[PDB]
Amino acid sequence: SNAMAFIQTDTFTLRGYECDAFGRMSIPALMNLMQESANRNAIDYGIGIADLAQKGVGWMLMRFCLRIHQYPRYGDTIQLMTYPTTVDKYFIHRDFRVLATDGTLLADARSTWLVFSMEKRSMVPLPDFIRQLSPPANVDPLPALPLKPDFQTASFATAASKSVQVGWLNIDQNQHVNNVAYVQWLLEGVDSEIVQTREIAEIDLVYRTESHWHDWLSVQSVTETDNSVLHRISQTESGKDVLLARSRWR
Amino acid sequence: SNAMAFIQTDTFTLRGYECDAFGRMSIPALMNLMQESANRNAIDYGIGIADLAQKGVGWMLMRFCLRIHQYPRYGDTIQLMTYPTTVDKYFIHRDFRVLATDGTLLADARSTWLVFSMEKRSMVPLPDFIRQLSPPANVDPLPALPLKPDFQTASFATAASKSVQVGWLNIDQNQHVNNVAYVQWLLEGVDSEIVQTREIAEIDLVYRTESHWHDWLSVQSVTETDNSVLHRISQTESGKDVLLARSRWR
Ligand SMILES: [Cl-]
Ligand SMILES: [Cl-]
Repeated sequence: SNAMAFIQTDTFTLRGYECDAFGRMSIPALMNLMQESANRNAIDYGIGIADLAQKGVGWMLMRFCLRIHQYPRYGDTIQLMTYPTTVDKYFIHRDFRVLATDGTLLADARSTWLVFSMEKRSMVPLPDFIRQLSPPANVDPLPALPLKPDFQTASFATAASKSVQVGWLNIDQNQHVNNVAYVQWLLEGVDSEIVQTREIAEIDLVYRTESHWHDWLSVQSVTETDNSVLHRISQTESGKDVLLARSRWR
Repeated sequence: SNAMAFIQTDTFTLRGYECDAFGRMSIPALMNLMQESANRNAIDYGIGIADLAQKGVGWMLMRFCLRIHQYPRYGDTIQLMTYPTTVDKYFIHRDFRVLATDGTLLADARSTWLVFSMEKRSMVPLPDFIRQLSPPANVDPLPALPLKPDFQTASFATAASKSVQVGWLNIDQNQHVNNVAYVQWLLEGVDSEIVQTREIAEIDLVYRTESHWHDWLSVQSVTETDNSVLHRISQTESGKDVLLARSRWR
């Protein structure tokens, strides 16, 4: 009755508002589309958000690393593909590839997801009905994504904090803060000089604590190298980390 | 070589992130799509943003009133149509209609646009090549949109101000603040109680001053009636108005 494995593949024509002040596809727009394609793929596998919710569990995004080889532009048509590559005790690993009409690999992403128990309020082994899934054959998996990158430990002790509040518009239809909201805050926090003169080549994301509607957060960053920046978003009150990241610029 | 008139018509399948915390299509997403369809229509007419820029003039959105008869939801397919209805000395009037697969009119919008001279830095009579355009025959124009609504004059003297800053993400690929950014700020400013218990039936927008990257703005609102709110966004420094609006809720 259902196929054994699924490669989600979607064609999107870029809208004007999906492009930044330079005419390049914005990273939040891309990531939002990636999350949509990943959701459609999960549904085909019977591991969609609703499938999990109805068994009392939910997905959490832990790691996400997006590499932009070449930015598409207004009215370009792009092909977004996504699928699981491997499934282990606690994690599913999901790849994304974005192709130009050209065939050029415009962008790729790797991601790591865990399952949270709604009873236990904590990570649990992936239930059997998720362990059992077959990733698709005949795709070439992107390189491994380190679970705990070294920048996780970096100090932001002297980095100035900028305050932001979780708004209504940042809440998705699953009643959670959209993980893209954090990337938007992080991007707004980047030095004007860098924004005006460089583009992101890669953004590597480590998600820690969940935030809620109305939470106050602090956004920080530190120059790491001539073309890389580290970023931290944390709860202003508790001081708990919500997002840690590295951006590489070119 | 080109047709005499154009009805822009596009079919969009709603993505998850285009829906709010209640699963209803968000107004910013709809308005962004409307602006995209209006841009594609203008290009067919030879009055697109670039067409004007290359003659040293530009469009400004003055009035926009969106009525949502029924909110579409995730994965619904909607049909967005737009066209000019009339052209007069200074203004073009543009209608939008949004249809469900059903045929239901989900939403409509009316809008009024003027032409700004880049030499004069002020509104000018529409150039001949815009005056001459033929709106499409065989469409039923929505009711007239008052140029200067009475709420324009309302006092916000005692309404508390909330401070917001124009960010990089609010700048469009035409290097202007996206007019949707103001609606997002206005929406974030609405009483939590209202957001949690009502939906917008109509939002009526009057655009005044242009803002720029990094401008500080103040967001205010006042209860007008049991199901209506007035909103004001202004430049915190100069105190000049940027947006005045009425929302009706149901
Ligand atoms: Cl590292
Ligand atoms: Cl009025």
